[PDB]
Amino acid sequence: VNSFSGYLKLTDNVYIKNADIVEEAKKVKPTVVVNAANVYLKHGGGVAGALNKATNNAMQVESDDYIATNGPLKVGGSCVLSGHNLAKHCLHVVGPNVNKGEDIQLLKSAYENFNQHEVLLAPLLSAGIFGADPIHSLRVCVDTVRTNVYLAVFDKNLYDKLVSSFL
Ligand SMILES: CC(C)(O)[C@@H]1[C@H]2CCCC[C@H]2CN1c1ncnc2[nH]ccc12
Repeated sequence: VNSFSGYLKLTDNVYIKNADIVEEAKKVKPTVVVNAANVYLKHGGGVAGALNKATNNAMQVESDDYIATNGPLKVGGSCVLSGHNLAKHCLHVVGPNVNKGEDIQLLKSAYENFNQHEVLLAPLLSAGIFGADPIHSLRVCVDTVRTNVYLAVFDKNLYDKLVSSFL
């Protein structure tokens, strides 16, 4: 039993809700919140900018030190950093950006990072400003993640389309 509330069950391990991941995180304080990051951990907009803003820029300050020490992430890769006031940990995951010419097959590699965590609150990777089809992202998520994932879909119209089209 966990404290996630109001989710629709899609599969044995995947759940979905029309909600802002930032608001879900503030309320639940999950062990892991996933950020839809880029390789530079530059949290400008979308999920990343919204999470970072909610931490009063502490996520960005921590991230800049991470990059100065370790260099950029790989597309498809991840790192675990603090969740600040929103969660115990933030798993920063980089899905491919099709606007940058990055390979969509890397979306599966990105979701594989979720399997290192028993329970996660997450957005659909590569959706929104990353330019990929959110329906496809949900399919890859369901077919790749085996741990328990709670997906927050910020756009209500998109949520309804995802549920109604889900096979
Ligand atoms: C596709 C996805 C991941 O569901 C959505 C999608 C909704 C409309 C705009 C573009 C995307 C933003 N993203 C978010 N998801 C959850 N929480 C969020 N907080 C702020 C942004 C945000």
